[PDB]
Order: sequence, then structure tokens, then C-alpha cells
Amino acid sequence: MVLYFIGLGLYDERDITVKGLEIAKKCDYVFAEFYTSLMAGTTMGRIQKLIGKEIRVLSREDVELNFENIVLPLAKENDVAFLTPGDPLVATTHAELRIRAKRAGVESYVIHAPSIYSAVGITGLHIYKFGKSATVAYPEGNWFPTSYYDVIKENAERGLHTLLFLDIKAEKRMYMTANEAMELLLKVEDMKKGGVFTDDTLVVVLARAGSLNPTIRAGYVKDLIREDFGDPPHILIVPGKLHIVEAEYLVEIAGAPREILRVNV
Amino acid sequence: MVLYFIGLGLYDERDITVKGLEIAKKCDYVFAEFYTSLMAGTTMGRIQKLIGKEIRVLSREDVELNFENIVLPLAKENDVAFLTPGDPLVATTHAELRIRAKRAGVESYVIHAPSIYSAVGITGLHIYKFGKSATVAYPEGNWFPTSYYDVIKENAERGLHTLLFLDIKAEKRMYMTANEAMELLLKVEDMKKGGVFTDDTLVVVLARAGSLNPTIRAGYVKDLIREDFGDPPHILIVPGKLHIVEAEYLVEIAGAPREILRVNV
Ligand SMILES: Nc1ncnc2c1ncn2[C@@H]1O[C@H](CSCC[C@H](N)C(=O)O)[C@@H](O)[C@H]1O
Ligand code: NA
Repeated sequence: MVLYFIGLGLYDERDITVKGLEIAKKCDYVFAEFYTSLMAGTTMGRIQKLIGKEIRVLSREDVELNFENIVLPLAKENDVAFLTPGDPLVATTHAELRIRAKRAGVESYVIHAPSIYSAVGITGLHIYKFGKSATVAYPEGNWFPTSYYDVIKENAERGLHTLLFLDIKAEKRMYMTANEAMELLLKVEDMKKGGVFTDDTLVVVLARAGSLNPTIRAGYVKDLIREDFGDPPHILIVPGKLHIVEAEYLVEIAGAPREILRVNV
Repeated sequence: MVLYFIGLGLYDERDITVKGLEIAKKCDYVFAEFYTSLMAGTTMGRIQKLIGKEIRVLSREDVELNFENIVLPLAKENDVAFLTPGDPLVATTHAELRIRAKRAGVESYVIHAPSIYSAVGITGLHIYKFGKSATVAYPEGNWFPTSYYDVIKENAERGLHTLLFLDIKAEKRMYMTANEAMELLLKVEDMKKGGVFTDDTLVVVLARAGSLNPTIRAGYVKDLIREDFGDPPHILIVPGKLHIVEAEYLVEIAGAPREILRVNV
């Protein structure tokens, strides 16, 4: 009679850890949410088939407002699993659900899975050099979010790389592309004019990490802003000062202009 | 003709993903390295039994100096797997190994797995608030390194969390304990006196991330410095100012003192 938070990983149903699969297979009830991220290489059927259990999908409202009414009650008399894309506690507010479980007398366990936060390593940028992260959110009505622009500025001044999670509106099947994120950032630049994000800014795009052939591209905004990086999900990265081997990787593996091999120490 | 970089995950042999396991089983040759880290919850034998292939272990020198003479030759006429703890390419020098593959006319693919960079989300600390990461190294001889102290300073100064990796002697199987890390930092604080790490500093200790029963403890240095966090490996985190939700999780899940709800928020 416990609750398991089990990550499903980056791209398809095979990105779940063996540990997660074995445990998921032996749970009495299986719940899941697919609004915090997008697993572009799988479907509900494939996941249900792999786990061998019927999966009840919950909405953001079901979770944020009724987790303790839909999931926890069952976690008292049975073993329950709650599945999520990537790692369940990364760039989500799911950690708080563990507090709800405790207060309801339910013990919980977390089974990790590969996350986009560490998968950034495939870009060649040293992961320890990443600074504060941020999310490029879709403007809504007259409200136009811009704090993420300041994060980049803060990190850049320190020579640190900036990881930019991109917005997602699962109910509308909307997945922000790196292209759209670049557009929004250029608009904020005109606004603030801090010289933080312009056509000459070097950026890195990682799309569909977890698949065997993810799209990894590096170059100047003026050149990538209109490039096609394939289907979502995408993440955008604004590197800080580059190490020679980081630049070499971006050129050799990500197709960056050979000129970035020259670093301005 | 193909080299697969496969992550083994966090703690035991089941932390590898289903994708990683199936691919490894289809490879003609399987190599592994355990100098960047060492699965404390398993053994070479258990990993070997799980994959069903003999696993040739490579030293740091085998990889860094001879990757192209040991692994790549076989990758030309067979499918080869290179196993590493955590997520492949997180370790700073691994990314360039892909450049070596390319240079040798060998295609490479990356199979991700849980990394400590994302697993620390289990501490309840928001992932986006983490800043630059660092490693606490043992002083020795006339060398007393202290850069990790400066990292904590720059991060905390901006309200960001600092993820600290603790020194490890893979060969001698010696792990630096969180307790030892604190002592070193207090000693560095006495040296630099910047008001960065003192007895009143709040810290979080994560041990055996990945296992079903990890150790998650949060508190002030004066109380945790002599606490027993169990067997390695230990990860230390110096949080920046907390979001009430982070503090609540640390209190309810990591046994942190109520005091953080008013002092560190
Ligand atoms: N496979 C993938 N490839 C590229 N970006 C990804 C991705 N998975 C997640 N993301 C990025 O992260 C956002 C979701 S944020 C939630 C992240 C998740 N808990 C994890 O551990 O990965 C997406 O909108 C996208 O910008
Ligand atoms: Na980081």
C-alpha cells in the first residue's frame, strides 16, 4: 500500500528504467499525466502494452486540485504508480505531491528516469557550467513574460550556459519550438536592449532528445531562427563563454560555423 | 560500425533503461568504465549477469588516452557498447569521445539514463534554481584548492542552489563523506572568511540517490556535521534562499528543522 512516482524518460516507452518497469508491472492501479512534457516517440497503447496495465491519464486540474481525491485514496489499500514524462520531479511541481501523500498517511517512493536536464550533455557543453535555468512562456493576452531574458543575462555575465525549457500547452497540443522561442527573445531584446539576445547570438538547439537521432544544432540566431529542427519537443540553450573542446564539439557534431572554433578568452 | 554510449543510471543494475539494456544485449562487444563513479548498489558481476555479455572494464587511461585503439577498432565491424554510470556525456571529457568516433568513421548513438544532476530533484529543491556546479577536492601536499567555495558564493549571492560532488578515489574505492566535505568547507571559510559556509549554513545531503530508500537530510551545519548519513555515495547541496514550497518539502520529507521556514525563506 504505497505510491510510486515513476519517470518514463525522454522519448519513448523504452526510456523507463528497468527498475521502474518491474515496479510498474506489479502495481494494482496505474495513473499518469502527459502535460508536463511530450514523449514524441510513443503512445498510450505502447506504454500500456509494455507495462501490462490499464493506464488512467490525469489532467493538470485532476493532479493540482484532486491528486489526494483520485490517487491517494487508492494508495491506502493498494500499490499505486503515477507515471510522468522524463524525471517526475524535474521542472514540475510534482515534488509537492509527496507532501500531500505524507499528510494522507501514504508512503511514497521515487523512481528516476532520464531527464532533459542531464541530456543537455549530448550538446557537448559541460553540464557543470550551466547556470540558473528558465522557461520561455507563451505570452497570453496583454501579459508578456520576460524574466527568462534576465536569467540569460545573469548567466552570461558569469560565463555560464543557460538552459531554456520551452512552453507547452498539452490540452491544445501546443509545443513551443526553438524558432518561436528565438522570436520571442528577439522581441524582448528590442524592449530591453541589453545586448543579451540578438541575431549574432550563438545558440544551441536540442530536439527530441532520447530518440536515436535527435536534432542537435548550433549557430547564430540569424541563421537558425528559420531552420527546421523537426517535431517537438525542443529546448533552447544560450551558451556562455566556451571551452575549446565545447566549441570543437559544437562544430564537429552540431554543425556550428567553423568560426566559433576561435574562442575569445 | 556502431558505437553506443549507454548510461547505467544512479545506483544499481536496474537503473539502466529498457532501451539501454536491449541495445547492450545486441552488441557484439561491451565495455564499461567505473572511475567517474561506482554503482554502490550493485557489482560488476550483477551488471554482467543482467546484460548477459562479458564486460571488459576500462581504466581512465584506457579511455582518455586509448579510446581509439581499444574501443573504436571493434566498433568498425561490430556493434559496440560503452557503459558509464549515470547519464552518458555528463562526465566532462566524455562528449569529445564522440568526436573521436566521427574521426574514425564510426557512428555513435547516446542512450540516456538517470543522472544525479536531475535526481537531486528528490531533495525538493527546484531544478531551475541550481547554479554552477562544482567538486569538493581533498587538499594534499602544498595544494589546498578552494574554487568550489567561490562557486557556492557566486551562486548563493544570486539566490541559486549549489550542487557539490564529493571527491572520490575509484581505484582505492574511497569516498569523501558529506561530513568531511563540511569540515573542509568550514576550514576554507576560516581561510577566506567570506561568510559563505558556517555552522549556521543550511545544507542538504543526498545519499544513495536511485535506491528505493535514499537518505535525504536537511539542516544547519552545526547539527549535520557529525550525523551518520549512511553508506556512500554522498552529494552535498548548499541551497540559496528558499521558496516556501522547497522549505516545506525539506521539513516534511528531509526532516529539516521548522526553523528553516522562517530563517531560510
Ligand atoms: N526529449 C526532449 N527533447 C527536447 N526537449 C525536451 C525533451 N523532454 C523535455 N524537454 C523540454 O522540457 C520541457 C518539459 S519540462 C519537464 C521536464 C521533465 N520532468 C524532464 O525530466 O525532462 C519541454 O517543453 C521541452 O522544452
Ligand atoms: Na545545473
